Amino acid sequence: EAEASKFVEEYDRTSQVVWNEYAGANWNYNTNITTETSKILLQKNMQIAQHTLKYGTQARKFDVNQLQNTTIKRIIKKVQDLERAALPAQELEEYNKILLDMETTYSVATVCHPGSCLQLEPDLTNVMATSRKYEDLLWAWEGWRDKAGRAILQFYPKYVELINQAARLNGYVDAGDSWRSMYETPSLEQDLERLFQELQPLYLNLHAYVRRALHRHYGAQHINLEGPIPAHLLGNMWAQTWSNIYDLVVPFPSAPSMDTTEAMLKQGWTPRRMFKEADDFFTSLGLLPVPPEFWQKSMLEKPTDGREVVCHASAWDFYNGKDFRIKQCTTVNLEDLVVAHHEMGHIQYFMQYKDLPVALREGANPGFHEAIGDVLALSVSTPKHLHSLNLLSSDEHDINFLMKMALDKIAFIPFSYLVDQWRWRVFDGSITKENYNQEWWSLRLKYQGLCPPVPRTQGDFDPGAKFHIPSSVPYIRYFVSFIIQFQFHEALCQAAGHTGPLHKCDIYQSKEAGQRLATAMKLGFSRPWPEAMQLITGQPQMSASAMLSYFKPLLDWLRTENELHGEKLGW
Ligand SMILES: *[C@@H]1O[C@H](CO[C@@H]2O[C@@H](C)[C@@H](O)[C@@H](O)[C@@H]2O)[C@@H](O[C@@H]2O[C@H](CO)[C@@H](O[C@@H]3O[C@H](CO)[C@@H](O)[C@H](O)[C@@H]3O)[C@H](O)[C@H]2NC(C)=O)[C@H](O)[C@H]1NC(C)=O
Ligand SMILES: C[C@H](N[C@H](C(=O)O)[C@@H]1CCCN1C(=O)c1ccc(N)cc1)C(=O)N1CCC[C@H]1C(=O)O
Ligand SMILES: *[C@@H]1O[C@H](CO)[C@@H](O)[C@H](O)[C@H]1NC(C)=O
Ligand SMILES: [Cl-]
Ligand SMILES: [Cl-]
Ligand SMILES: [Zn+2]
Repeated sequence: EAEASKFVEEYDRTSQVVWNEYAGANWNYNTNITTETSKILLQKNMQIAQHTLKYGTQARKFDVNQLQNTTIKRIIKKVQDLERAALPAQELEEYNKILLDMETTYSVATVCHPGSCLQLEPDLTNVMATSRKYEDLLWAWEGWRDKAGRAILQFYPKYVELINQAARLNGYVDAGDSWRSMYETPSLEQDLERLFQELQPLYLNLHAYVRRALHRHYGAQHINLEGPIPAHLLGNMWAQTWSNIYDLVVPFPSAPSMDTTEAMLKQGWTPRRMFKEADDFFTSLGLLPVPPEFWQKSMLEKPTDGREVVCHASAWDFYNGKDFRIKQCTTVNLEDLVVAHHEMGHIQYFMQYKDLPVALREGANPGFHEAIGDVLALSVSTPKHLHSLNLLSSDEHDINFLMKMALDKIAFIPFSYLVDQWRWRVFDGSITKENYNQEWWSLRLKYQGLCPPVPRTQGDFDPGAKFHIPSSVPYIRYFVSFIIQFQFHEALCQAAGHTGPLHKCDIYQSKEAGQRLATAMKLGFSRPWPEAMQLITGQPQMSASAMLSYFKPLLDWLRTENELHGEKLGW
């Protein structure tokens, strides 16, 4: 038992050093993709793998059955998983090279007129957000898939084989089993199934109403009122959030809405301003400010020196309890303001659990890490708070704001659900490289009710064109996040003494809400996630009832509206 204590202590001190070095090299590559940063990264990969092997080998000689202290038990059990460092050295090197090649391919892909070349951020993002011409949206949508997704296909089978091989060498049946294990919830699949089924009323009614509005704008010949919606018309490259087509679907055009983009730009907002407001919200709650070093080291806008960066927004823990950063190619708009909050939530979790042993430095489950920033950003998005930031100035405005929120939060529920339904079946072998793309579109249809605007061909690998796929980042966390963040907003709003509809709550400055969040985050991964759930919400389960309560007046409005139009929900 004393041997077990000393071992975790040695694991902890040596992990800080090694993960700090790795984090450094990974940072330098992400913020400066060059031959040399690649090389140093791949080298630090071998270094952290040697550490993992050394300590993971030692960890496995402990019979944790026979260990009394439950924290030591749990750390040791976690270190017995070597992840990719279980692979023989040749496969390990090939695996790391595959990952690097996939990320790089995604992050440097461009789509060119025969003409100039557009990058995903900001050019193609802005095309999907703002264009209202079917054929220009199609060009951006198809081009991105031709350039990024097809180019990832040559790597993916070998990725799958190596990640699964690592999984099995750690005791899992395949990589998807390994990922699901991180929730420590054996009823996960069924729990999330029932959660998704509870949001079906709202999603199908939202889907039908947006479909009708698309029919009105793009014409009856391009929208089948009883079919799936074409995937390039929702204002976003993956149709994962639909809030960029608010203009087409406004419930009450009579209550005109403020152009928040123009307002930000006109009022001189910058990426730094955006992050300072998120920092403000957190300290308003009496949560932690980000350190001075955060502001000197983060990369908050896309470099202008022609350097290739990984633009995709991400939060960075350097594992030393002091160095925390964000790397985002921030655009000045409300969409990225929300992303800035998102990322700031991941910084706040890193700062909150910085005194735990590094093995327990994660969220209660990955969903909790994604949820923190979003919970704040729900209050940021209210008319009350946007008014205060000078970005906005009735029942009508109310239903409009709920519509604006539903286009982001409700629409992403089936997307966030489907991504790992597909990858779990890739990992378990029931989808092969012969039908990657066809099974992806069957789930796109089945869960989101979307169809590809152009028939896909052999050689297409559309999943490759979404960041988390080449980057090998689990996605079910986002589904868990979207459910639980409403539970957290509901409990925080109650802690804050809010009364009346949940959607009017704004927890800004609430020290009561902050303390609930802080005590949960301070747990890191030290206990099963139900305890952190119970600390925030007073009960231990995930539940869609808070999200349903938030959207209830919109659900009533959508049913009245869709009923009077005779919509046939579904496809
Ligand atoms: C099981 O073991 C855990 C972990 O033990 C800690 O790490 C081991 C590897 C050894 O190095 C131990 O010496 C070491 O304590 C025990 O958890 C620890 O318990 C103490 C309370 O005794 C916690 O200390 C607190 O720290 C806060 C904030 O810094 C102070 O304000 C408090 O007033 C208090 O002193 C410590 O956080 C906690 N550590 C973790 C990471 O959980 C655990 O108590 C033990 N269980 C049994 C069965 O005794
Ligand atoms: C832009 C956002 N970016 C991700 C993210 O912040 O989740 C980035 C990349 C992968 C994970 N991530 C991190 O920064 C991270 C760092 C440490 C963690 N412990 C957890 C995450 C995102 O993809 N998102 C946000 C919501 C939807 C999803 C998406 O855009 O597809
Ligand atoms: C970018 O990478 C090169 C190659 O490793 C390095 O020499 C240089 O200092 C880095 N420059 C920037 C912009 O950080
Ligand atoms: Cl797609
Ligand atoms: Cl996950
Ligand atoms: Zn996140």
